[PDB]
Amino acid sequence: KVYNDGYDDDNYDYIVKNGEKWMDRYEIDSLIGKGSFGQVVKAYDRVEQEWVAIKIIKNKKAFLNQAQIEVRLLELMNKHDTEMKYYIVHLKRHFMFRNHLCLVFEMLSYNLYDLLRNTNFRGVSLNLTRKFAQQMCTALLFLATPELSIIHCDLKPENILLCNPKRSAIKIVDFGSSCQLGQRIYQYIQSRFYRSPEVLLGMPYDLAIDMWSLGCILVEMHTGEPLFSGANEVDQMNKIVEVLGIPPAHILDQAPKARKFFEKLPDGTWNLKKTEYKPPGTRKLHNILGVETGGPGGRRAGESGHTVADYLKFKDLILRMLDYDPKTRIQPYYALQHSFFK
Ligand SMILES: O=C(NCCN1CCOCC1)Nc1cccc(-c2ccc3nc(NC(=O)C4CC4)sc3n2)c1
Repeated sequence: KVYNDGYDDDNYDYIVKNGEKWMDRYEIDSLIGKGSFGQVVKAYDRVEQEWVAIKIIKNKKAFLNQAQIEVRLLELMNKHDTEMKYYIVHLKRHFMFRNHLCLVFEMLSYNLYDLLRNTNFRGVSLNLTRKFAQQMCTALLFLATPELSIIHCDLKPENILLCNPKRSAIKIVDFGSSCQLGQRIYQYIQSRFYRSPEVLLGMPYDLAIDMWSLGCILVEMHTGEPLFSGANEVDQMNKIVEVLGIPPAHILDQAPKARKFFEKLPDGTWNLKKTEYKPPGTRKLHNILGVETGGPGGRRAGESGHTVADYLKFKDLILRMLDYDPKTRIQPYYALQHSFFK
């Protein structure tokens, strides 16, 4: 009949009313997001005199504990990044309000998916793409700090926000899927389109999965459409194979889930199972990017910084991010020294 003395709905969510003031401090403006965790509101901090994004976690033990896991990782990252130059969203405070854990973040702007929607999924320039790429690579180098060793585990355009709607600076959000490098506990991880081959194949993984995800993201930012839009894992892996070919044999011989996608022939070589798809490696990135045809769909023909030479540098960096082998896949430090950023 009544939940949390009337403050909650039947689904454990705080009922957000515009104009409330929590603790004589946070003036609640409006709802700016929601999900299974709970809600996100726009609120004015009266003490600090600034807008904030406040994440109100559901009044439910399971979501409360997952939120505290993220708080620990956010506070751990704040100790290593005062001055805030490695592009991770700043958690500035948390408190309990009417049996809800409230996490106070800095107010950011639109996410990179919204931005893509605003271009009607036709992409943004190689110049803006490069700026995002550098910041994201720098951010991955900071996660790679030995004392952190944090896998985000869910990089995608909706989890990268602009700081200011009129600047190109970005921050990474949502460390709810994130963990520190350790023994393998989880196997169904990452959002399908940005899922890495080692995770699809059921194999050991590390911080390299985030670099795979970044490769996929950057091509999407420039094209507008996801690179590998699988409706299921078998479709996902087939779309990777269209572009990058059959994975190397030394990987597939290890893979527990290889037979979900492939068949080991009597001579010990691998090919696809029948489920449609272009032959292996015949949908070349070179043509998806439009290297010699004026970029994706010809729309960058004659734009500054979209020459063939510029496109081959972008292509080369991306193919290093989409290495099937996570041991030889490009790492943050050397991605930053790639010719694409000079
Ligand atoms: O909660 C998030 N995603 C929910 C889905 N996750 C999927 C996997 O893990 C479970 C949760 N992302 C997230 C996490 C922490 C902080 C924020 C955050 C920070 C600032 C911010 N600013 C926003 N919007 C604005 O300022 C204005 C409207 C443009 S949205 C927003 N979100 C987002």
